[PDB]
Amino acid sequence: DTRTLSQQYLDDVRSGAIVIEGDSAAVSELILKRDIPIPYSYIAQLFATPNAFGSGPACIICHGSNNPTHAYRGLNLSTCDGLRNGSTEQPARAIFTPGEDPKNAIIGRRLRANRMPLGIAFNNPTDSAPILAIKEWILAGAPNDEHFTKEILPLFATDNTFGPDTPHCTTCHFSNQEPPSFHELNLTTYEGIMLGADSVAKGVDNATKVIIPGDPEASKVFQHLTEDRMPPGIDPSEDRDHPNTQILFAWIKQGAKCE
Amino acid sequence: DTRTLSQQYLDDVRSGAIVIEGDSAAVSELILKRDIPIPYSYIAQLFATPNAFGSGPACIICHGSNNPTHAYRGLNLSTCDGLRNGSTEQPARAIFTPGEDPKNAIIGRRLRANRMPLGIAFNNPTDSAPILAIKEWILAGAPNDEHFTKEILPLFATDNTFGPDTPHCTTCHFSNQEPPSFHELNLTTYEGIMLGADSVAKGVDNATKVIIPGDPEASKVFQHLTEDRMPPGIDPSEDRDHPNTQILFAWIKQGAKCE
Amino acid sequence: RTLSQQYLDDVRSGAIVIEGDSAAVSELILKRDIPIPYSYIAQLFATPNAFGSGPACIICHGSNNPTHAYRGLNLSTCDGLRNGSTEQPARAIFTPGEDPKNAIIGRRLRANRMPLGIAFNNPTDSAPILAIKEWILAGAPNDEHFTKEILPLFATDNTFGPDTPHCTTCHFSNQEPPSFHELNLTTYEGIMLGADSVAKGVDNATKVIIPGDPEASKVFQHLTEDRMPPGIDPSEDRDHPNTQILFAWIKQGAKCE
Ligand code: HEC
Ligand code: HEC
Ligand code: HEC
Ligand code: HEC
Ligand code: HEC
Ligand code: HEC
Ligand SMILES: [Cu+2]
Repeated sequence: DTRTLSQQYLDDVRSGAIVIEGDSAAVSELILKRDIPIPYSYIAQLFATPNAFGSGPACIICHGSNNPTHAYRGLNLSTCDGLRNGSTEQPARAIFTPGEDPKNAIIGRRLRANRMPLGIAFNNPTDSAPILAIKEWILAGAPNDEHFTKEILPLFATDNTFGPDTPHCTTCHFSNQEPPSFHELNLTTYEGIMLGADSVAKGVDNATKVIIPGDPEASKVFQHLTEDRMPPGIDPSEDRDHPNTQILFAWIKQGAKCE
Repeated sequence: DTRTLSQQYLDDVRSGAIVIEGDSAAVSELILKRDIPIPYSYIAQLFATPNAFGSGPACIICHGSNNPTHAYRGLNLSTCDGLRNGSTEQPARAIFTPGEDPKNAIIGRRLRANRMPLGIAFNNPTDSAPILAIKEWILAGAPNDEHFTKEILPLFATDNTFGPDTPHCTTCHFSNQEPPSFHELNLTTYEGIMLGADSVAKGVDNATKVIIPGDPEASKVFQHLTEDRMPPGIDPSEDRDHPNTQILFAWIKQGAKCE
Repeated sequence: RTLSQQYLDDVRSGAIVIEGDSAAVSELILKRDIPIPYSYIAQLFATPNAFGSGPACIICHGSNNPTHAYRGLNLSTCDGLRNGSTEQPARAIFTPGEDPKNAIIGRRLRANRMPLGIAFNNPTDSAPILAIKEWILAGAPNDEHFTKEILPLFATDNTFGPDTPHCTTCHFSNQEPPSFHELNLTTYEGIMLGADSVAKGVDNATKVIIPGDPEASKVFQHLTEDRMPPGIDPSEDRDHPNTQILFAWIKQGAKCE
């Protein structure tokens, strides 16, 4: 306001306006809430340092060029224009959009979204028959037909469908009750699937839909089935809301500026 | 005098001159004792990296500019001259002096000194009424009068004085013997407060004076009451003598050179 | 085929195998020979705990000036790395394009000083060590002098430092447990046979004594070389991913790109 950070701070401690709820309160209340500008120099350091978002190798080792024989997906995370360009190998695509919330863009999911069924190792195929079966079903408008009930619905209910020694989805997702069904997602019936997640904990018409008929690419189910969290092999129990993840998101929302 | 580092090393393992007590033996005995020059590049990396002096966000996020609307206190820790300039927002002040021991300068206190009462959260006011009373009392020459006995002395003995759900000072500071009273500081009486800390182990007057009559700014009591340890929210039990802190001090003592 | 293409082909083949937390590095970075950029390597020597607990390498090895850097060794620059130690006795710490596993840089990162746990403030030139060095120089014979004066050094407590166990505590047979690296130091034949004799053939065994040459002898190396950074705890991972990436870079030519 022409007001200094210090002044807003001193006013905020009087007010009681700052609330400390968790280990990441410094980041949450003083950095994100105050919209402090994030320098690209810090962002560069995140992609270059190991364990920057949770245990594993530095992103730039495997994604350090727009050459597809030196870097996976022709994705260059080591430069500001590279980040903005995204994957250059066909099918080429951006991994976020400057100025927009990246939480559910490709970069957001790769940092925060555990592959399903939870715990499955990255060396299991993401193009397997069951996955492609679901992809096609979603494409066909995700109908509730004979075919679905017979050939698709049991994929969520059978052990070892997407890899050896893996539990059926409905082990963890079988009701809309807060525990024991995670995210209150119920994958036992057609209706449970199209209802989506968190319908009890949030609005029933603010429920997180997991199937988007006509669109496999935007379907949380298909995304979770096909996207390995980064860096590859990162354990599921690693914090999905790492402060560096949040500082990264802030930088993107601020324009992904090379300044 | 004229020996190489290696030569002094080989001499000292023979002498028994090198002594090992803690994980930081490498640092204390081989780096600090030999005044190995610290490169600014390393120092820069310390303020730019999360957890560099203990758990928390990187300094340069909150202190990355001399613009007080982009950086707390207009303090720029991200450049060498920025470090040398210190806080630029009024009241502007240096946080250290090149060539001088920074242990008890503002930079040293912010890294090593836990705010009191120990454990208190940073969203409590540092200018509250009790703090101003104590400050006033110190300004007036810290007399042992009626006002002190009635209005100041009990501030060290009452729960929740400096914030909600905080223990009274005399919980941990009530005698001059090493356990159970921390740093042998006794705040139950006037004489104990003016005697200070560390009176048995180094003193009784090689003791750390904690009240400097006439000068609240230099008084450890007032400092510990008003200064939050950095980064904000850092847990008190985090090492106060982190090797990176010591390396930082070394760099400052060596002239704070920009290479 | 591209990296992505070799990857997707490899997951279908069953070609990728996962054994440890460090699976990503071994199978996706080392096995596909992704080029390692010097900029990353630089950051390794400049960051504390990069290869395991301890100060950043460049603090102690940050110049070719021996009053500013141990051994006049500069790890902070690419030409510095290739140069190695400049203080007499000057020597390179690796050779570009060759596996550095057993070069000086490799031993200082992976080889715990022996006997395991001995502190770095113990002399690496003590009488027992010179005795062993001399015995190796003389061709490592199995004579009277060896049996009476050398062999017992490996079976006696507090030989190489105060409160240190006899070597044969951990090295007395050729099986993975209980004898580490299948090394048997109780007999002449055991010492000359070496390590890894079961896991490799008996004629692919890793020799730990190289007669005539102490500098190249694994026994003498372990007795005299402190793992870096000084004071690093022995139980620290000897196969740190950063160590492996470093080795990859060196093998790739140690390019200043
Ligand atoms: C080598 C072990 C890698 C490390 C280190 C990182 N990633 Fe990764 N990434 C890797 C693979 C094998 C793949 C899949 C390639 C394929 O063709 O299927 C990916 C993919 C991504 C993507 C998606 C790109 C797209 O166009 O959809 C992203 C956004 C991504 N990786 C990000 C990322 C991050 C943030 C990393 C550091 C935490 C990281 N990668 C490291 C292999 C490796
Ligand atoms: C227990 C080991 C589970 C198995 C088996 C499956 N899922 Fe899962 N899922 C689980 C948890 C703990 C979470 C929360 C997110 C996290 O990583 O902790 C999830 C989340 C999902 C979601 C997203 C819900 C949302 O609100 O966005 C989806 C769409 C999902 N899971 C789908 C899914 C599928 C298709 C499964 C069979 C392959 C499956 N889950 C199994 C725990 C577990
Ligand atoms: C945001 C979460 C911050 C982080 C990261 C760091 N600091 Fe900080 N600092 C922050 C605030 C809100 C304040 C108080 C402002 C006020 O008006 O009271 C401070 C204060 C300091 C100071 C004191 C400057 C002075 O003039 O007295 C110093 C020297 C300081 N901080 C240093 C510092 C260090 C070393 C950090 C990394 C360990 C660090 N800061 C991070 C907020 C935040
Ligand atoms: C127990 C939770 C404590 C409470 C209550 C108070 N203090 Fe404390 N103090 C405590 C410890 C463990 C230490 C050592 C430093 C550290 O953080 O580990 C201290 C130190 C001080 C000092 C410094 C003495 C010195 O040698 O510099 C002072 C001046 C001090 N404490 C003052 C103080 C005040 C004013 C308190 C009530 C508001 C108070 N302490 C409470 C532990 C505890
Ligand atoms: C100070 C605590 C040091 C740290 C940090 C690192 N090293 Fe070190 N190094 C140190 C000493 C005292 C010595 C012995 C010198 C002598 O005269 O005996 C060494 C030696 C080495 C060597 C050997 C060079 C040679 O000519 O044989 C190497 C290759 C080495 N150190 C590497 C190294 C690495 C990789 C480090 C970071 C993990 C590192 N050193 C840090 C002191 C210190
Ligand atoms: C138990 C505390 C041990 C004592 C006593 C000795 N060694 Fe050791 N050794 C031990 C381990 C766990 C290992 C694995 C590698 C590592 O650095 O941790 C080793 C290895 C060796 C080797 C290397 C063989 C190879 O790499 O192929 C040698 C040559 C060796 N040890 C020799 C040795 C000597 C001379 C000892 C007495 C001074 C000694 N060892 C004692 C565990 C233990
Ligand atoms: Cu305004």
